Amino acid sequence: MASKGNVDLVFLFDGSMSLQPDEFQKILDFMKDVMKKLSNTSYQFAAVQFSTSYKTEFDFSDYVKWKDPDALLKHVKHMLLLTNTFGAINYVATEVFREELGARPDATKVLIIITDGEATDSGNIDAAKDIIRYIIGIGKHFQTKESQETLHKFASKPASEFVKILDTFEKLKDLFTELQKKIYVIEG
Repeated sequence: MASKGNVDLVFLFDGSMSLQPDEFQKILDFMKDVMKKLSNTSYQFAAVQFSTSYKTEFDFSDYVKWKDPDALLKHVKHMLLLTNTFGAINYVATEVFREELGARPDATKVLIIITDGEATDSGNIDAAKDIIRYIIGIGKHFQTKESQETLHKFASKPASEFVKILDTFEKLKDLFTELQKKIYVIEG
């Protein structure tokens, strides 16, 4: 079912050159908020910073072990490169979503992509077709309709649900609240 309690939430969060320190700190804050509020074993979190490259900040096992976002995020070094969303999605799909790294099979396979930038790679994401690509398009490069439309290709379906155009990092708090409202029903 959807509301099976168990959730593997991968934050595939962008730290491209496009993001500036404060903005990126708000990206951190957002993840940190979810993690704080949902500090329980039901919700396993992982976070992959990405740009040109993908960078596992921490995995499900790490979360399970430490259960503190501030600790878990200590690894964050802002990369400031391109935005290889597709390669990072494939990486996540194959490498991050593993039992050995703490991905319980019965967990809801949630991949929350946080990006202000279009997918500079645009290779494939078939590897992740079954994984829930939730995507937050910050209205910097997703200000443009043409750019927004790309999100709906990356995202899981219905894209209407899974894509959130987010005019500014400022609204991460509002978005967070909305996501909590929904995710509450998944936790039950």
